Amino acid sequence: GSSISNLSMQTHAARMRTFMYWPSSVPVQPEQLASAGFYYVGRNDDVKCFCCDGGLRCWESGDDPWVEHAKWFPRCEFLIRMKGQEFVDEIQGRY
Ligand SMILES: CCO[C@@H]1C[C@@H]2CN(C(=O)[C@@H](NC(=O)[C@H](C)NC)C3CCC(F)(F)CC3)[C@H](C(=O)N[C@@H]3CCOc4ccccc43)CN2C1
Ligand SMILES: [Zn+2]
Repeated sequence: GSSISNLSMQTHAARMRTFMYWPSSVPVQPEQLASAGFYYVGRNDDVKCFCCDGGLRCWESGDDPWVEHAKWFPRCEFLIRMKGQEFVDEIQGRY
């Protein structure tokens, strides 16, 4: 079937609902994370992408979830369709 890792998390609205217990101390906001395909897994500040199942943690002030998505998980289909291969190639070219 579908390549999507977590079908229940395919909508922005559903991803946002997972952030009810997101610690307010974390400098990155639920809106920025959910927009970039991430949902909260309920431990610390751990998030996973609904499409590629890539996990990120230890968010710091000034982190851009889209940039982090492209840095670590460049072949994610959701990332490529939302931001484009040109964006992914640019981020990848920094490393
Ligand atoms: C073999 C290839 O490994 C790459 C490295 C990259 C780092 N990363 C991360 O999440 C990194 N986070 C960041 O870069 C954050 C978003 N900005 C500072 C790590 C930065 C150093 C640290 F010590 F703080 C720990 C977080 C992710 C990560 O550590 N994810 C963990 C491990 C796998 O399981 C989960 C599950 C949920 C959430 C996170 C993770 C994915 N990693 C792949
Ligand atoms: Zn992804």
